[PDB]
Amino acid sequence: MKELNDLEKKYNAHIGVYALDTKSGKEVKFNSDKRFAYASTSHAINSAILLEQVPYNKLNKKVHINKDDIVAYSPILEKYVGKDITLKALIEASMTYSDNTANNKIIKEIGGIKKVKQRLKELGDKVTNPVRYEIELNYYSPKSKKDTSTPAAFGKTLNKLIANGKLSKENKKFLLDLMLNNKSGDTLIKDGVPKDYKVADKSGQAITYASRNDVAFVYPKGQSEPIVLVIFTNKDNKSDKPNDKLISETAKSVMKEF
Repeated sequence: MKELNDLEKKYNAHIGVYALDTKSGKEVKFNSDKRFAYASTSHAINSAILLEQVPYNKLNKKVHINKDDIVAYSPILEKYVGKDITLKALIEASMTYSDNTANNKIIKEIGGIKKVKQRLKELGDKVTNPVRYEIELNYYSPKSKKDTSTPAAFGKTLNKLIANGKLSKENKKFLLDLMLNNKSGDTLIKDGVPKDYKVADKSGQAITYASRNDVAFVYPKGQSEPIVLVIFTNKDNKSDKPNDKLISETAKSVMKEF
């Protein structure tokens, strides 16, 4: 982890890494028990929990969207005020466009923040701590645990929900294809891993402390089992700007371990 220490020194940043090859069980950890704001990488978790309870063939069920649901940065859902949207389109908006209104509506469908924390506990995750909806969950403070998790607890939860969970084959493919085709993560994990690798990711950026994250299921050439990879990073000052090359370079070093 001498390359990771050096990357912190090089980017003047803090890095939290958890990587699990689900084939061998091999793990690479660096500051894996340190808390970081997960930001919108949480959209992946909420989407998976809902998909555990709605069969693929029923993803056509619609939900009404009204003015009260709209929150900042909802490029798709702002067009749906007073209209109905299917659960499938909500999930696509939330993952592909990081639409915040879609994610909150998904949390509501699941039953609220309370029901999400319940399911995390059932999965054995007592670390991930959702308290707020979007976009307030992005107001991160080092002195608060609100909406934070550690790279290991978040990585183990993604593994249990998606890589080795109870989702059907269709739902799992559906979610993963959204993650594979998302362009917002191109400068992140996808930029650092080799060209033979498929990267299904969900990026995130909080409002404060240059909180820049990327979680992904990486598929090396020849392996069909994904390597779960969670990279959370932040800086020491509230208004610091993040450098994505930090995550691209982190993914590259970590991949050398597999």
